[PDB]
Order: sequence, then structure tokens, then C-alpha cells
Amino acid sequence: SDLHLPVPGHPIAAIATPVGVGALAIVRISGAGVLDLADRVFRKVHGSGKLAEAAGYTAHFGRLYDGEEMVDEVIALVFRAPRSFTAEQMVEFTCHGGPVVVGRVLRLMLDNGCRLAEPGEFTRRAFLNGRIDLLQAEAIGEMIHARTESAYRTAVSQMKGDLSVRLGGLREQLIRSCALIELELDFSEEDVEFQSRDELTMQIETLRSEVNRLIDSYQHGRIVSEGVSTVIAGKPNAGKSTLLNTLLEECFIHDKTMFRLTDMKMAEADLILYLLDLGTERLDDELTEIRELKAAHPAAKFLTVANKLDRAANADALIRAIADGTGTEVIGISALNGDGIDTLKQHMGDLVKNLEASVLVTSLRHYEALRNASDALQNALELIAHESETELIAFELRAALDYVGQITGKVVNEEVLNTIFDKFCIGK
Amino acid sequence: SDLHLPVPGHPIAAIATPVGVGALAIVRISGAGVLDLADRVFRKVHGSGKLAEAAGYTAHFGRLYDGEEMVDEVIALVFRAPRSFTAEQMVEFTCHGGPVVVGRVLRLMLDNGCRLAEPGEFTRRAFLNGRIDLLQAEAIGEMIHARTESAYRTAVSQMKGDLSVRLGGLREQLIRSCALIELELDFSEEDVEFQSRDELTMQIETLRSEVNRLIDSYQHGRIVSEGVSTVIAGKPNAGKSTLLNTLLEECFIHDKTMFRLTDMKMAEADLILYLLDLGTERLDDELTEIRELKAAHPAAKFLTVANKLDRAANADALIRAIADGTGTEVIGISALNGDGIDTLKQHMGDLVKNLEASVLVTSLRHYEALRNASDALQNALELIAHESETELIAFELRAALDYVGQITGKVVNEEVLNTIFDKFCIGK
Ligand SMILES: Nc1nc2c(ncn2[C@@H]2O[C@H](COP(=O)(O)OP(=O)(O)CP(=O)(O)O)[C@@H](O)[C@H]2O)c(=O)[nH]1
Ligand SMILES: Nc1nc2c(ncn2[C@@H]2O[C@H](COP(=O)(O)OP(=O)(O)CP(=O)(O)O)[C@@H](O)[C@H]2O)c(=O)[nH]1
Ligand SMILES: [Mg+2]
Ligand SMILES: [Mg+2]
Repeated sequence: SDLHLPVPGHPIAAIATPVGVGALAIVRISGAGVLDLADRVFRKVHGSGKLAEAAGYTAHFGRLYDGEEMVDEVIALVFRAPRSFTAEQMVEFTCHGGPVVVGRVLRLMLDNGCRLAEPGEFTRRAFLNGRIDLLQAEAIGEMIHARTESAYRTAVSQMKGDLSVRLGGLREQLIRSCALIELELDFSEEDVEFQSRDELTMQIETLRSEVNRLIDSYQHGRIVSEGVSTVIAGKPNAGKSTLLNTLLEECFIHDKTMFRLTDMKMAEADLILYLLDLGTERLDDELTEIRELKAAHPAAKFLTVANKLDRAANADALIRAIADGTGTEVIGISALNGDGIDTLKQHMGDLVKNLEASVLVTSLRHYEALRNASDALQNALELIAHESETELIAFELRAALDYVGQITGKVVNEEVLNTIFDKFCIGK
Repeated sequence: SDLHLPVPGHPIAAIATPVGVGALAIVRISGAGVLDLADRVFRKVHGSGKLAEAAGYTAHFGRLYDGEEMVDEVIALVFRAPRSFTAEQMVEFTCHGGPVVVGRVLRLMLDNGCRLAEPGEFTRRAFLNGRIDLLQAEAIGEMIHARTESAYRTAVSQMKGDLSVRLGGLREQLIRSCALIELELDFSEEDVEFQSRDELTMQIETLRSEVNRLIDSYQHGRIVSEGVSTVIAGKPNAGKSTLLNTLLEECFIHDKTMFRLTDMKMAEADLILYLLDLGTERLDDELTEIRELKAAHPAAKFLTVANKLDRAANADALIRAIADGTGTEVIGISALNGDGIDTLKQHMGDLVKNLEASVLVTSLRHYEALRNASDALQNALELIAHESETELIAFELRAALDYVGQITGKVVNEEVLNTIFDKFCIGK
């Protein structure tokens, strides 16, 4: 008396809650005959309402047993048909939040038939069984690892599938535009007035500024996703390490904007901070060195940071000097002393303000595939203006559509799937 | 159509799962009209099966809303009458395991009527409403924070209430022994043969070796609970910091035995490690200094650790020398080099093996109250041998019983309750 559920994978197990101490922790398992396996270690307190023959979304209070030995007191939640995260049947034992206990709970599952889950495997299965699309599966991981109000908020928008509905809108627009020329190529004498060429050139143009708008989102969305890549550059003993350490590879947040610190990825960095040992630099007229870097990366925002302000006497004349002979803005700093750092950050968070309500695109795969989508759309657009064969024009619209589908996983790669889900923590 | 449930406290909220990133996290709330409050932020997906009118141990899939804004997609578990951790009605929203998300979920509960839970408040309420006794409430916290197989296993035994049944056994034995003399003090002429004095002296003696056995458990159980307090002592520049750091206040585990490292708590320390700069010590015949410390703490195990074995040439003759002129065992070590540390630990874990199946007592409150219990039992025991008034004898048995009850919370203190539950993490 059952339906057409997706064939479930081998039973897997992992700890779903963070590592550390806490009141509670979750170990979750999913796959084929998972609750039958759970039944063999879980003892319901009262009678013996078998876990396997239980309804979906029902909690059960009891104990996990390793034969004679008690493991913990747990609540066991039963997920049923397609109605669960992985769309296969799963059970999540929520238990006492101790490393030793939770670890011992995991091994009980492993020793009893579960293979340990692989990075992202849970979320992957969600995508693979069609409960989630590749965008939403990306959004889940992004929401967990998010470090900003904006980062979190964007993940929510995407996990809802705001981008996804926006794309399915273009998907069906391309399908409509695609099938117009594919009717011109059935032909044989089929000229039914109501022109094909004019009606389509616009259909492509509507779809192009549609896609181009989304391409511009990345400009901003990248900063939302992974912050502002900032490089601290200087000299031997300018105080780079001491600045990096007091500010917190690893990174900090300030005024709801994330900053990615690092130490070669100089080119392609949004903000360059040049640190010099104020006065104490043995050869000081190396503000040519700081002028050259500013001239070497015009794409970046630049700030000169005069460090060790506490060792230096009259600093106002030295700051003004450096500012003059480089044509940059200079901020006075003491890195070990932590002096005026809050001035530095208030300045740091200023070109990171870039030139409204609308859907964003995070990290470049979506971006890159949207570019190719645009190119093909514009190849097709130009191809009409040059009066070329329908075969070639319809063949670009196919390419465009294939790229758009690429981002929602419509066209699977299973190597793209890996570079995505390898970043995922073991347990979804 | 309801029962006699304990009056529930003000609605509280806290994050129940560890801090960090993970697939899932739990925010839990408990108190008066908690699910009514939950109903005001949680939207069930399908129709509108109100959370308040739902059955116990039933999960509900939906979304948390902050008015118009979505907060997360959650499963909401409903706990009902006395059937929950705190015995009051509670709900645990299990949601996406991101710091930003989980944090935003907590504030939604707080902004909607919940006061933030206090350290241990959840487990305290468990005890206060009588679902758990003070021993079991102690065991819960101990199981979470445990760092050893033994530590964890002992917590399980106690959370079951193994000690608790063992005590309730003495509780009713004292009640029986207490009421025997209290019948002698009703008297007026009541000498009903079947002697009172002989039958009771043994009843006290049975109960005394009963209690004394448990007092001896602490000797061992303390080491199980908080490991072996080990002090690394030396000289200016003997390499104490470098040894401490490579070995890992904070502490390490080795061969299923926990070691508590530290740097005055010299007296009352199980293991003393004396570290000296092998050879390089400017005045070396300061092995008198190391002999004096061994003679100053005979209660401890002692090991001399000859550090910086890598700088020193012929070390075997220097080690043998130090070993001779101090009467201690000497282990050769290089702290930065990490050389023969595994030999040191194999030696460290040797007097930490102390002179079988039976119930243990962890940290001294139980220990101390069991001492007083024994004293009073033995005061009463001696008092019979000295033929003193029944009033005085019955008054010691009362004192004994009161001490035994003290450990299971039978006699509340609410300042003892604080020093216990202040150690607890916010959220049980
Ligand atoms: N007075 C003062 N001294 C500083 C300050 N910052 C660093 N120093 C001194 O200068 C040294 C700089 O060390 P560090 O912070 O590692 O600078 P660095 O540029 O990373 C060294 P490298 O070029 O090798 O990476 C420190 O050892 C410290 O004594 C400061 O803000 N004020
Ligand atoms: N060759 C060698 N040198 C060491 C070793 N351990 C420490 N040193 C050297 O001796 C110094 C000892 O520093 P430290 O480890 O802090 O010893 P300490 O006894 O804690 C210093 P204090 O007495 O001030 O606490 C180090 O700076 C290091 O250069 C070792 O195992 N081998
Ligand atoms: Mg450095
Ligand atoms: Mg030191």
C-alpha cells in the first residue's frame, strides 16, 4: 500500500551537533532499514512499541543499550517515508551532550551496521533524492558556517529558494525562446506571418538584462559571502604579526562587515593595509615603496598604517609627511598598545561600503555559469543581426539553458558535487 | 480532568547544544505556558494544529517567524504534563546548527516572553520538582563534562541512581534503628524481653561498616572524577613551561587516567614531578633541594625529571648520579625535542594505579557528609557501651540520618544547591 520512494543508500551515521560540552547532543542516522537497526539498540521504557512500526515525526523516550551495558538515556525521533531531511527514512537520537557519551553513542551505531557518514553525505542525499535543489543544498552549508547578519540572511533567502524561483523563471523563458526557433527549423515552407525574428530578438534581450543583473550581484554578494580580503603588507619588523593578532587564513568581523586577513594574493585583494615602523624605519624615504604598491593595484582600496606610535615622539609631522609623499591616507597606530585601532577599523570599513532589496549571487560557480549563459545569449543575439542559420542560433540557446540548469544541479557533474560537499562538515 | 503537577517556574530559554558549527542545534524552553508562547512564533506547515493542544512526545515540522521575517526551518518537540526533563511543560526547537541562526532563534524566544535560563536552572528544576534526586542531578552534569571512560561510566552508574538505592537502603535502616530507641523512650515500664540493647548495637555496627566502605570509595573515586593532581616543580629556567605545553588549570589524559597539571597547592598533590636542567644547572649539587621536597611530601608519588637531554653529552652518568644522591627515580627528557616523553607518561601512570565492581563516591560533599554520618554512628555506638541516656543515643541516630539525607538533597540547603548548579553550563 506504498508509493514510489527513491532507493535509499547504505545506512550512515554521524554526530550532528557541534563538538564540545553542552546539555544535549544529536547523533543521526539515515538509509536502508535504519529504524530496524535502531530497534536493535534502543529500548522503549514502557512496553515495546517497536521503532520500525512507528509513525513519522514521533518522539520516543528510552535508553540505548550495548547488549547488557547502558549507553545513555535518549529521545529517539522517527522520520518516515520521503518526509525527512535526506528523504530516506532516518532516526535522530538526541542524547546527553558529553563528548565521551556522544562518542560512545556514535560507535554503538557504527558497530551495529552503520558506515560513518562522509563530508556532506546527508545534504548530498537531500539533493540527490530531489527534496532540495543544488542551490538550497549550498545554502544549508552556508547558513551553518555563516559569520554575519548579512551572510546568514542571504543564506535564508537562498534556502527558501528565492534565487531558485528566479532561475526557473529564466529556465522556462529559454524553453519558450528555444522552442520558437526549433519551430522555424521544422519549416519546409512554414511562414505563418506573426514574425519570428522580431519577437525573438527581444525575448533574448529581455533574458539578457535579466541574467546580466544577476551577474552584477556577485560584485556585492562575494563580499557578503567571504568578506573583504585584506592583506597586511610591510617590512621586516613593521609589526605585522602583532597587528594581525590584536585584530582577531583567519579573520574578524566589524560593523556588520567581515574582513578576511592574510599574508602571494596581493593582486585581487579589495583592501591593502601598508604598515611601516613609524620613524624607527632605518631608511624612511621608502614611502616610494608604498606609492608603488598603490600604483600597482588601482583596483584596491589602500591605507597606510603608521605603527609603533608609542615609541615615537612628534608623530603628527611624520604622519602628515608620509601622507603627503605617497598620496594616501595615513592612520596612526600602536599594535602592542592597541592604540587607535578602533579608528583604523572605522576607516577600514569605508571602501567596503560599495555602490537594494533584490536577490544576490554568492561564490563563483553561479557567477561563472551566468557569464557563459550571457555570452551564449549574446552570441545568439548577434547571430540574428548577422542573419545566420537557425541551426546555429538554436544551438546557443541550448547552451545558455544548459548553463542556467548547471547552477541548480539540473545538469549534474558529480565532480562539482564533490568540490561542493567536501567543504561540508561530517554530518550534513 | 487533570492531576497534581508541581507549580511551574517562569518561562526560561537557552541554547542546549555546544557552541560552534554543526548540522543541527537545539534551543530549549521550559516553564509556565511555554507552548502557548511557542505557538506565537512557530508556524506549522500544513493547516494549523496548534502546538499547545498537541500531545506529549510529538515532533512538529515548521518555521520560526519573527513577525513577517523567517528565522529558520525547525522541528519542534512538545513535552507535556510531568513527562519532561524539568517536569514542567517544555518545547525544544531543533534547528540549523549555525551560531548566527541559533543565536537569532534564542533571541526570538527571549523577545517573546522567555527570561534567559541561569546556570543549571534546567537541571535544578528537575531536582526541585522531584523527577531527579540531588545525586542524579549531580551525575547529569558530571556525565556531560566527563573526560574519561571511567569518569563517564561512573556518571552513568550514578545517573541510574546506583548510589541512590544504596543510600535509601541505609536511610530505611537508620529509620528502623532510630525508631527502636524512640520506643524505649516511650517506655513508662515497657520491658518486653526480646532485648533492645544487643539487637541495636549490631544494627549500628552493620550500618557503620556499610558507611565506612563508602567512605573508602572516595580515596579512589576522587581520582576518577578529577584525575591526578600533578605539580611540575623546578628552578628558574628548568623548562617547566615547555614541558607543560607539550604534555597538552588545564590537563591531559593518558592510558585511561586523567592528569591535572598545575603551578601553592604542593601539599595535597598525588604526584610531584621535579624538573631540573640536566647538567646545565649552574650549581648542580642542588639534588639536596630535590631530596627535601620528597621528604616534605611523603603522601605523594615523586619523579625526578632530568630535562634538556639533547644539550647534554654523557647523560647516563649524570642521571645515575641524581638518582643515587636523592633516592628517587630519574627520567631523561627533552621538552622542546619531545624526547622520551612517552617513557615519562608510562612512568607517570604507575602510582596512579592504587589498591572492584562496587559503587564509588565522587567529590567531597558526599564524602564529608558520610564522615559525619560515621562519627555520629560511632558516637551512638560508644554511647551504648558507656550506658548513657536513650535521649542522647536517639539524638545521634537522628544526626546520622540527617547527614545521609543531606547528600540526596532530602535536606535542602539552597546554598549547597547554588555551589552545585553554578558550575553548570547555561542550559542544564
Ligand atoms: N613600541 C612598539 N613596538 C612594537 C609594536 N609592534 C611590534 N613591536 C616590536 O617590534 C617587533 C615586531 O614583531 P612582529 O609584530 O612579528 O613584526 P613582523 O613585521 O611580523 C616581523 P616579520 O617581518 O619577521 O614578520 C616586536 O618583537 C615588538 O618588540 C608596537 O605597536 N609598538
Ligand atoms: N635544549 C633544550 N632547551 C630547552 C628545553 N626546554 C627549554 N629549553 C630552553 O630553556 C628555556 C626555558 O624556558 P621555560 O620552558 O619557560 O622554562 P621555565 O622554567 O618555565 C622559566 P620560569 O622559571 O621563568 O617559569 C627556553 O627558553 C628554551 O630556550 C629542552 O628540552 N631542551
Ligand atoms: Mg611576522
Ligand atoms: Mg615558566
